[PDB]
Amino acid sequence: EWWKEAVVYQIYPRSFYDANGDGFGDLQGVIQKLDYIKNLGADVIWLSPVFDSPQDDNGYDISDYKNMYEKFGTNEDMFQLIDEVHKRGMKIVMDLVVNHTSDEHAWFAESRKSKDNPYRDYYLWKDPKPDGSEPNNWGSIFSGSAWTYDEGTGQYYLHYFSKKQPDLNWENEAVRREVYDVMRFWMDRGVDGWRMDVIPSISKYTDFPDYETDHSRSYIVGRYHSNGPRLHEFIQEMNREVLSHYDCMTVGEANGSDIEEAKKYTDASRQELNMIFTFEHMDIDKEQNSPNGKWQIKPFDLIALKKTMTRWQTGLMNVGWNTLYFENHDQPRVISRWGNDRKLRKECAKAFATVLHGMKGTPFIYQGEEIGMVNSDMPLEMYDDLEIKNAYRELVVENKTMSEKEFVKAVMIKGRDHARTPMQWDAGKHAGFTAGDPWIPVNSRYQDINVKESLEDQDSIFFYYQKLIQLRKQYKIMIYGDYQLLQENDPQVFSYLREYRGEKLLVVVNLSEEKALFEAPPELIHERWKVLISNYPQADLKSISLKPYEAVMGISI
Ligand SMILES: [Ca+2]
Repeated sequence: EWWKEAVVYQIYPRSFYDANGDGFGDLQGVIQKLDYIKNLGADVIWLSPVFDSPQDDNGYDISDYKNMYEKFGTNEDMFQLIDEVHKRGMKIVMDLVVNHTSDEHAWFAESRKSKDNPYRDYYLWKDPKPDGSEPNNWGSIFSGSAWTYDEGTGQYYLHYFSKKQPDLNWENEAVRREVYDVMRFWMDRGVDGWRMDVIPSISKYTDFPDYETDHSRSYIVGRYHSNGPRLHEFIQEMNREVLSHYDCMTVGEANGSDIEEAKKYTDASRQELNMIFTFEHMDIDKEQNSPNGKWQIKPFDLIALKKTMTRWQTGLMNVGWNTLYFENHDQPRVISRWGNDRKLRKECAKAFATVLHGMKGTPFIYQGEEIGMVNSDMPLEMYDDLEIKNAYRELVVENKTMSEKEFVKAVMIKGRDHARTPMQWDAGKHAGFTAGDPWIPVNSRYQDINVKESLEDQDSIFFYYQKLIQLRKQYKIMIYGDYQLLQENDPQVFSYLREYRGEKLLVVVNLSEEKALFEAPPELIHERWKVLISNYPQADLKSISLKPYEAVMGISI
C-alpha cells in the first residue's frame, strides 16, 4: 500500500513560501516549492488547513469547508496544487477538522440565533447550572472552561478548544452527513487522503458528567474529552460512507491514545484509519498531570523515549501501522528541545533522524526539519499563538501555578511558534521567504541554517535526510522488518534491530553528547555488516566506540 511505503512532508503553508509578497505563505508558493520537496524525496504532502477561517487557531477554526482562506488563494489555486502534486507522481493529504468549526462558520452563526433554528443541534448546547455557572467542570485545552455562555438564548455551548471553536454534534446524523459531503467534495477533486484533527474527541459523553473534583485546578481535561462511547462507530461509519470509496490514506491525530487504542483505529480488519499520531513520545518531558500541563517541563530522558517508542513498535508490529514523527506545527524543533542545536547541531539532527527512520512505520518530516531548523530566541511578546496567550493569563497571572521566569523558560522549549517561524530558503532578507514583511519574524539564526547553504554542503542534514529516504525506497527491510530493542538499559545509546526474510538492519545511535560504547549481543557477533549511512566520516559493528551523537545503520551481508 503506497501509504506504508510513503515518506510524508508536512507543510505549514502560512509559513512555507510567500509568492505574492504579503508576508503570508500561499498556495502558489507551495506550487513553486514542490520541486524542492520532490528532490528531498518525499512522495506525500500533508497540508495544514487552508480552508476559510478567521485564524483564531491559524486555520484549525474553519468557517467554510468548501473555500480557501483568501490569503492562501482561491479554490482554483488549490485545484492547481492538487494537479501539480499529481504531475510530479506525488500525493496530497488535507487536514480534516471536524471535531469543531469556527464560531464564524455559517452553521454556528445560525445555531446560536434561537432554539428553533435548523442549525441549533449542529452544536452542543446545555442549560446553566441553577446558579448560572457552567454545565460541568470541563476545561478547554487552551485554558479556562470548555463552555461559553450565549446571552441571547440562555445556554452554554461546548468548545474543547477556543471559544471560537465550537464543537460539532456528531449525534446529529445531519452533521455526520455534512462532514461526509465535505470529504467527497475534496476527494472527488483529487485529494488523496486526510489527516484527521483531534479525531478521538468527536463522540461525547452526552450526560456530560463532572470529573471528580481535584483540588489542584477549577477546570479539568481528562478521560471524557476523548474515546467517547460512539467514537469507533462513527469512524467505522465514515469508512463505509466515504473512505472505502477512494484510494486514500488516513492518519488520525490522537492525543491521549495508548497502544490498544491504536490497534482499534489502525487494525485493517476494523475498517477505520490507516495510522495515527500518538502523543506518548511527545509526553515524556512533562509531568503526568500538573495543572501547568505540558508547560511543567522535565528534562529529556532517553530511557523514557526508548520505552515508549519500543511499546509502539512492538504493539503494532504485526497488526496496524505506526506513524514516525518528532516534529509538526504543534511541537518545538527536536534538536533544540532534546539535543544540541549549536556545535553538534548537524550530528544531533542526523542522529534523531536515524533513530526515527530506522523504525517500522510511515515517517513524517516537518518543514525545516530536514535542514536542522531550531527553536527561536524571540522574546515572549513576539509569540503569536493563542495557546501561549491563554496559558500566560491562567497559569502566571490568575492562578499563579507558574512563575514568570518558569513560564518563559517553558515556552522557549515547547511553544508551538518555534515550528511556525518561516521556512528558511536562503541567507537573504527574511531567509528568502518573502519580499515583504513576514507574518512572524524569521528565526534569527537563518543566515547559517537554510536550504541554499544546505544544498551547497555535501555534509548537510538535508542530504542525510535525502539518503534516509532513498534507503527506505531501496531496502524493503526498512518498511516490512520487525523490531527488537537492543542494549535496553544503556542510558546514552538507542540501538535496535529489524529482521526481514533473513536480513538484519542494525541501528545504533548515541543520543548524548559524550562518548558511548555499543556491543552487539551474543547472537549477533558473527554477522557481517555493510554500513548504509553514518553521520561521521570514518563496518565492524559488533563493537562501536561512539562519538557524540554518532549514528550508524548497517545491513547484514
Ligand atoms: Ca502571500
